[PDB]
Amino acid sequence: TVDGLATAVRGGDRAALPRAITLVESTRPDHREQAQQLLLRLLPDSGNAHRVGITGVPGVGKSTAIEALGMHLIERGHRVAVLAVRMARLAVHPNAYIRPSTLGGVTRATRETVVLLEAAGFDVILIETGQSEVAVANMVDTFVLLTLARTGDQLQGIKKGVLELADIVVVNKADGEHHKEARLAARELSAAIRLIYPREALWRPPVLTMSAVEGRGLAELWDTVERHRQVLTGAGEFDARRRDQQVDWTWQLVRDAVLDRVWSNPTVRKVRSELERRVRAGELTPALAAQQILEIANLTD
Amino acid sequence: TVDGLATAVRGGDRAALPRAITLVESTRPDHREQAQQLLLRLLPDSGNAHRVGITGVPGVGKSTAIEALGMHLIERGHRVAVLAVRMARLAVHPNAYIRPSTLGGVTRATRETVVLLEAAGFDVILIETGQSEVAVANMVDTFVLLTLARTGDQLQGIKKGVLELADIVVVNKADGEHHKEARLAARELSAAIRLIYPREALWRPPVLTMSAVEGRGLAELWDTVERHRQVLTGAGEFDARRRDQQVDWTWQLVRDAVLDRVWSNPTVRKVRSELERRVRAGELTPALAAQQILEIANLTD
Ligand SMILES: Nc1nc2c(ncn2[C@@H]2O[C@H](COP(=O)(O)OP(=O)(O)O)[C@@H](O)[C@H]2O)c(=O)[nH]1
Ligand SMILES: Nc1nc2c(ncn2[C@@H]2O[C@H](COP(=O)(O)OP(=O)(O)O)[C@@H](O)[C@H]2O)c(=O)[nH]1
Repeated sequence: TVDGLATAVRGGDRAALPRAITLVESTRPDHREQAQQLLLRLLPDSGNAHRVGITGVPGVGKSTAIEALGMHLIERGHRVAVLAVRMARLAVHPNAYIRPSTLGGVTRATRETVVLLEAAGFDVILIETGQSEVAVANMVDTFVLLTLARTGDQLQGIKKGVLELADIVVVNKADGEHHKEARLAARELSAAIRLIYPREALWRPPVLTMSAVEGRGLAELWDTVERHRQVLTGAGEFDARRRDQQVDWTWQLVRDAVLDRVWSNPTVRKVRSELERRVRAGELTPALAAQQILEIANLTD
Repeated sequence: TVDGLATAVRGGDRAALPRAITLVESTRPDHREQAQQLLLRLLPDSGNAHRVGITGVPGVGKSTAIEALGMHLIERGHRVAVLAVRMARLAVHPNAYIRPSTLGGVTRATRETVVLLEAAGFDVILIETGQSEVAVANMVDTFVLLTLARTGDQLQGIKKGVLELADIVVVNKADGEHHKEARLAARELSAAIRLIYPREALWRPPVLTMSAVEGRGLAELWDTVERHRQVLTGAGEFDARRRDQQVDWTWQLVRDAVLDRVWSNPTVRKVRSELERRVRAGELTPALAAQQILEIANLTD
């Protein structure tokens, strides 16, 4: 009934999707293996969606923007899924799907859930965010960064480096007392994006203003998301980026499988503090501690 | 004579350093092991130096700045080593040491060379730079980024993300027709550093101007390097950063040892293109290709 579970998802049965999602989220050894066979069957029905990541600090307005962008999209004929690596009026619609979420684990489960959703007819996948930003950037076509409409304080609370992940930057809460400040805060971020992408010819991250609580700027945000994709498609980079993500994910799964044998080893985990204390104190070289970790892992595996 | 090779390096014998460096750079299995024992003996004589990384695009002026900074330091009583991951007038001095350089390999060899040099009495280590910037940032106390004194073009050619590695940013070639442009180019970079470190309280990367060919700005660069260190020491972060680098390096060596069994496997390497082509075409899931890579590695090891 895995062959059966695949025709039901592809045919649009909507009690079968939660179950296939449950199967994909399971890690019991018997489940991963059928989860794999299902994905394999549904994979050629995937890929026909725009995957958008969305990040920014708690309270920047992420879930308010997603709810509104979700409504905007549904009213335009899309079927929208929201995943997390809050929004009630979205969740009511028969054309929306909202599901709540170890980074390797949740990445795997999210990634595999996307294949299911795309096979199931969803054409827009919104994925909301520790090292979780990179993980989501690596599984989406357009990575969106929401920031604060405060001149000199846009990236408050943002891990450094995250700005370079963004295909689009959005100065949110451009309302109330900060209509004019929003514009200046945006122009400040543009200036910086211009220094970080000084001779980019294909896509330099545009910076938008938004008021996700007043529903202002979501349409323009989406117009920009579509534009990102027409630009990348016209240069052959859109499929090229996806194929490169799937190859990097493959090598990452290989990396995780082979390193978890070590990291996950109980003996390695008891002895870890002491070998580290010794390294930090220069009582032991890192090559020698590394060897000891390996010998020990190898004795108890 | 490994116990002998350690008292000769620590005592300041200067034909013994090249030889210990040669021993540390060797990967023949019999050599790594004595290299380790030597490092272990010299490790308590290391740590008494300021390690500075230096990066920027080819032609930005790196090796001209290093030669001049080197002379500045030697005339002030330091013993200076330069490593690379060009400068002849430096290389003549009995208080300078210049040595030319697989990323894991060259990182290991550089890192181990630093211990030797510090044991040998060198108190300033300059390390000049693919993913080589992160590697050097992870092995130094102060990471310096040289950029161009061109308004709107400072980071031309720089991999994105590298700006967030810098403890210090230096607008170089602030001479000739660009004295005033240099000042503005610097103020542009300050504005961006201010957006990326909007509420930093301990150390916000200062941005300096320099003319490394006219010997202008090197002294101020070094004053800033020393200041970086007094600031970090006053907060207990200077040793804390070093100890965290040695622990991360340990886990990296463990990661490299365990993954090279796979990556380095000849059979894995023949079959790689085809498994990738299959992943990129959606003929195969990444979890299933990952498994096939592992089974195959495991059959031929
Ligand atoms: N003034 C203003 N408040 C907003 C805006 N968007 C969200 N908020 C408020 O900020 C708080 C957090 O918003 P939320 O969507 O939950 O942010 P999240 O943590 O990123 O999901 C809520 O009280 C929202 O009403 C906006 O555009 N303007
Ligand atoms: N005008 C000017 N030229 C410089 C400066 N520093 C280096 N150069 C020139 O730029 C070229 C490359 O300098 P170099 O030190 O080799 O750069 P590197 O590739 O980063 O090592 C040489 O012709 C230098 O003379 C400077 O401050 N001003």
